[PDB]
Amino acid sequence: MKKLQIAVGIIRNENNEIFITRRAADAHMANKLEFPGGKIEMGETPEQAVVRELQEEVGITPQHFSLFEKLEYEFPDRHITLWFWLVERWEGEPWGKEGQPGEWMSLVGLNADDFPPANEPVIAKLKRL
Ligand SMILES: Nc1nc2c([nH]c(=O)n2[C@H]2C[C@H](O)[C@@H](COP(=O)(O)O)O2)c(=O)[nH]1
Ligand SMILES: [Mg+2]
Repeated sequence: MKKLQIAVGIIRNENNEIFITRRAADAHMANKLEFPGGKIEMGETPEQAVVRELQEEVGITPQHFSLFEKLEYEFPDRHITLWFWLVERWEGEPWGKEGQPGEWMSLVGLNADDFPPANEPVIAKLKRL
């Protein structure tokens, strides 16, 4: 009964663009362009898990809050929970502790190709805008 939760939040920049983590630099599998919000599982709740890890995945002080969407699926003998949170602003630069340097990119034109294909069902909704 192995289960693991993950909570993410696309940080909204000052130009209707959101900063995401593009596999940091490379480390193989560059098509895993993901966003901050990893490790909320630990022992928190869908509410404090992200809110708490947010500081750890943002570090800065951004007007960030609200959930855009949430995906709950369990792999063949695995339980992976992924919550997509919505962000409206962020002061300075996002650091927290995601571990994958990113840049301010327009979310309105996010690509399911650069990001992980295993998380398309979620993007399939926003991707179509
Ligand atoms: N957004 C997103 N999260 C994912 C994908 N695949 C995947 O294992 N995760 C999550 C679930 C796990 O709890 C966790 C494993 O790596 P971390 O320890 O770096 O968070 O990340 C994915 O394709 N998209
Ligand atoms: Mg974390």
